[PDB]
Amino acid sequence: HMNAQARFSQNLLDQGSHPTSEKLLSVLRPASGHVADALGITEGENVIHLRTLRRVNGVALCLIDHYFADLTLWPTLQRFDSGSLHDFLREQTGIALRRSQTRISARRAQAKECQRLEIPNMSPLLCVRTLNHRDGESSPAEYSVSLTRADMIEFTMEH
Amino acid sequence: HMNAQARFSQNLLDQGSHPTSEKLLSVLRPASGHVADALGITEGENVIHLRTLRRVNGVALCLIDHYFADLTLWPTLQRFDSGSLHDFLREQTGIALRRSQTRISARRAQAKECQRLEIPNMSPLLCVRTLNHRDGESSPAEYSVSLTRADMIEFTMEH
Ligand SMILES: OC[C@@]1(O)OC[C@@H](O)[C@@H](O)[C@@H]1O
Repeated sequence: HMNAQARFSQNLLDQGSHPTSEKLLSVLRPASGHVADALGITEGENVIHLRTLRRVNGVALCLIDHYFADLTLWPTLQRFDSGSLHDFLREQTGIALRRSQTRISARRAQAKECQRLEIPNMSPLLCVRTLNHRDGESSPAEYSVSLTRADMIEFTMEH
Repeated sequence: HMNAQARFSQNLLDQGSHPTSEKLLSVLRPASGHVADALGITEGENVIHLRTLRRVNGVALCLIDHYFADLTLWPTLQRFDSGSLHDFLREQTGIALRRSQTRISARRAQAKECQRLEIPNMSPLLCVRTLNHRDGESSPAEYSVSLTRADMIEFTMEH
């Protein structure tokens, strides 16, 4: 057994659709070049953007930006409030998202990140970026960018 | 497809060390409390410790400490020089280690971490800690702790 070196342990596969998560924003907005590339779409074309935040005992720990290319999902995703985003989508539409690719990196918090995660400038973040496809195939339905306070959470994975 | 946030990408599920990794040390040594817990052995009993490092043009990128419980691997492991340590072990003994658990954290380098990875105080590191098993058994075979400069490497995983 490996002991935990951070206060909280989070399963990597569960982290993007956590059940204590709260929606902070749900808007239609033009796709940045980086969002457009992940989704396989055109820069500046509208995407659904939801931002969610989870706290533990008040303390913001994980902020996630979720981008979907399928605007048919808008009347559904705008009604998400709190809880597991993917569970919400699945009950509403029967669409079950599964992960295709994950990227994990660490960087110093800059700018709007410090503000939204409520942390001092340059505090380390773990950044987990995932492409999810419908239980089906290989056109990503969701690109999510999660930023977690590295001083509070360690990710775990069982194989 | 996702852009890369770092100069180099390493597969999170790749076992052992990079094909250009060099051995820094192979020794028998008493297990520390963390190492003994991971390997499910008594603190203080000997383990084989190998340390490897990947550099690019002299710049240290990825340091891994690998700790094996089976001392009978010593004739093999003391002979490792460079390359993929898991490929070397497999070529020499037939043992192909498989992962049971992974923990990923991030932290700011200090003291001996800054010395070994040749980086400034507080430089962000990704720390990846894994337990690996010979096909089947309760006893893990190997506990490894990777420390990688987060300004130079991002991890990827295909699902
Ligand atoms: O970042 C906000 C804060 O409340 O988070 C928990 C602790 O790290 C406190 O130092 C810190 O001010």
